[PDB]
Amino acid sequence: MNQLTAILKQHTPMIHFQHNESGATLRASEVKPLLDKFILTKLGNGDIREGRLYAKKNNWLIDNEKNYALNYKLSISLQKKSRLEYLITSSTFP
RNA sequence: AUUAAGACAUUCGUGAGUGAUUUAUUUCCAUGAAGUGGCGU
Repeated sequence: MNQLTAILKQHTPMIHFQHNESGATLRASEVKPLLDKFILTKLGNGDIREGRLYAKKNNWLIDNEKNYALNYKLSISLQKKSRLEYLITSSTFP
């Protein structure tokens, strides 16, 4: 397999700084670095150094020398562009 | 007066004709617009 497709459900409203665009959704520049660390941690059974050695062994690293990055491409897109906008404050008001 | 005297190795003649500094090469790789509440006990 070359492509992985997943459908995400939202439980809490994300605080997004680029809400102006109608296609504003979860940013992959945030997901990918955390997912890379999560997978390397899981590959090494809770240790990121063993997990990097595992990824280094099976040629899964973009660079074998200095980064945790894994060689995959991540894209997050909206299917239906209808969204709910929330005002989140720490003060009650009518 | 003597196998002697006279006689430009010279005339004409394009280093010229054909020819792509071109072919191959991702300005790309890594990166959280995030962190924290405080006081009125």
